[PDB]
Amino acid sequence: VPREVEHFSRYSPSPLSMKQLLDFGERTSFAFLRQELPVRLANILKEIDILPTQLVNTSSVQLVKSWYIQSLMDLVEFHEKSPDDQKALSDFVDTLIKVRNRHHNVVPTMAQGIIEYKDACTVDPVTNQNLQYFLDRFYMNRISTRMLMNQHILIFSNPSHIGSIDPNCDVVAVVQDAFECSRMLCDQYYLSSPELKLTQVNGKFPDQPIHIVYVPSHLHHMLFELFKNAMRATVEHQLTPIEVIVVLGKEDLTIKISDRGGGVPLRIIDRLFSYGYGLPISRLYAKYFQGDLNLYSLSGYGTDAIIYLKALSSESIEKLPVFNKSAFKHYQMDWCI
Amino acid sequence: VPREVEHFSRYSPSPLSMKQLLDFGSERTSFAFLRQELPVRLANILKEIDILPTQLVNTSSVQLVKSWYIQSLMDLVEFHEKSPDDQKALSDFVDTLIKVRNRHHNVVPTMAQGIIEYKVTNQNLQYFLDRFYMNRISTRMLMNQHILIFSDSQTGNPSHIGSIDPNCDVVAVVQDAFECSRMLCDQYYLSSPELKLTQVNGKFPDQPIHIVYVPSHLHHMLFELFKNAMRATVEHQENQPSLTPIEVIVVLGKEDLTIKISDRGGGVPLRIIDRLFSYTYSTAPTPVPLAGFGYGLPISRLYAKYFQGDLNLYSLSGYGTDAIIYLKALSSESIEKLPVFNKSAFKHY
Ligand SMILES: Nc1ncnc2c1ncn2[C@@H]1O[C@H](COP(=O)(O)OP(=O)(O)O)[C@@H](O)[C@H]1O
Ligand SMILES: CNc1cccc2c1NC(=O)C2(C)C
Ligand SMILES: [Mg+2]
Repeated sequence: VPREVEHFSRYSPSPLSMKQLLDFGERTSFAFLRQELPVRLANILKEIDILPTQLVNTSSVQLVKSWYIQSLMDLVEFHEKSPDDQKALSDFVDTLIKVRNRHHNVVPTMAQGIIEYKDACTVDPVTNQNLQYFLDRFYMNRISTRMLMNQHILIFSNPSHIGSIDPNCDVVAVVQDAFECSRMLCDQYYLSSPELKLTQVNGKFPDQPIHIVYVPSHLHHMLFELFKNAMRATVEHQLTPIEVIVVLGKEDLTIKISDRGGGVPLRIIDRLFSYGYGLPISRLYAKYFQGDLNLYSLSGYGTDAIIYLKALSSESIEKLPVFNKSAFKHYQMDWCI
Repeated sequence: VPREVEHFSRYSPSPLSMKQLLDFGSERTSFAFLRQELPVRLANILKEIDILPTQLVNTSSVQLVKSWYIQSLMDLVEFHEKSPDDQKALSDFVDTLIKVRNRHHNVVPTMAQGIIEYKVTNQNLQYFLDRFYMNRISTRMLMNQHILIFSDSQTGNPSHIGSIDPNCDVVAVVQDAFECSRMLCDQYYLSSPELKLTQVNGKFPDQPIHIVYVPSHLHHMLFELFKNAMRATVEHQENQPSLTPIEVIVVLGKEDLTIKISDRGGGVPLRIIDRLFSYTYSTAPTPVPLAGFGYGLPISRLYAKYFQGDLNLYSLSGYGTDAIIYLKALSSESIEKLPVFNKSAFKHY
């Protein structure tokens, strides 16, 4: 329990809007990130310490802790530098690159610790819920720190993008690319893949191209995972084409992916988002900027996946976990069953 | 609270499966159960009625409902002394259930009238109304099962065991509920979307889709969802030369009977999706009725969840909406979802 971790964990993370992140396009981002990134690393670090001791003692969770601590300490060092020190700004970018490289394997490492703990230890129902609660928050936390760091790196280190954000993200283009990416893996494994039947409706601007401010990589990640499952279910169940509809409303950008891969019983639909990490992480990407990712399956026929994204950058605000009394109380935590 | 309410509220409701409710039609056994279970269920909800805000309980409407439930609780407790072999007690018990059923006939509109006086955002009121209406659904279910099996005059549908159709023709109920909504839609708009129905029997390919279910409950759910899909479709396409059909797919899987109702009625923002399932919430004004009362979605979801099913709405704002009903395909897993007044419920308030 280093002192810096305890200190910065007492701060609440500061969520940014997609709009703010566009404003990155160096002195201000530097002062903000040297404060905000330790805060977010410190908050999740403290939350790691309340996990079951046998999980925290796994080499994998110990690695994650050590990486996050080292990265926190690397960033806190810049609190002694001036935002006007142009070399400190340059060094700060190199440090974000180092931190990004150090965190490159966080997701599978953490996943390895969870699987090792679940496979080897008894997990009471409360603890199992807390693990899904923790992993949603841990992976959201990583998504957020990676977002903020890459935004600073990409801007101050694609030219048509502002950092990792596309101010006029061609949603349909991303859908088509993510489908093709999944289609390639599907052919490599199944030697055959369903085709894409894509419909687009722009309710906000009829007959006009659908564009929103969004992170295309995040959108690609969500769709890629949903397409992999739709294609794996379609081929194994059977090829019927995966039907996709992209809709832009006043407040929401909606993408619905539909297959006829036989579906799954409602009893098991929730297990899809238990930690098998692609779907839960995909949903985290959707919820990161106040979106959502829902699955509704028709057992015996097929499955619909619907992505909700905010159509306004001002409302696309980071959904960040905070290690405060409420979170700690959720861990401690009417109808007949 | 009378002593009987305090006493019987200490017991937890005993949920029954639809298979068990069918087995009642395979009399003293149902009498022995109901004379105890119905007071317990009335007593549980009577305790929660007191937790409501003073402005709502004191409404003549809620006080009436409370007075009805109390009297029905007392009517039923009168039978605790009788022997299940007393054939006259069994006959009188049927008469009492019919009296309680008739007394409770106007509970929902009375309770709704009470909410109108008290007046969507009240989380405790949503919590209570879910539990109150689920409680009523369950007590009406149990009483009607006994009445429709053992009464001399109330026989229900000859093909049902009580109110349960062991071979519920799901598609037929869909078509009937769609026509009922179409008739109402035509009255309000002089046009109605057509039905584009698809059925997939993954459990028994190409075979008719039947499950054990309460067709009246299924009809209510579909009727309410069709009323919403038709209204949204007509109004969203009112400047179009035609109406897109409402697409329905009925799927029978190993564990689930799934009904998806898809329209192109413009959808709704994700921001207000949760608000749609709130009582009274309606984009139409409150009537004195196709829409306006704001009970279609929440009550329909109660019916779906009453037997461990569910009802979800997934909307594409600017395009249309998917309403999906999940029902258990096996009667043994179709277990009552019942509220219980305990520390958890009290803490939730
Ligand atoms: N299929 C749908 N398409 C668009 N809006 C819907 C749909 N279903 C429900 N809604 C919205 O949810 C609200 C509540 O509906 P409901 O609970 O059935 O009661 P009511 O129909 O009286 O409003 C409606 O006012 C409507 O705006
Ligand atoms: C868009 N489709 C799907 C998206 C996610 C998960 C699934 C899908 N389809 C399936 O069968 C399973 C694997 C449940
Ligand atoms: Mg309605």
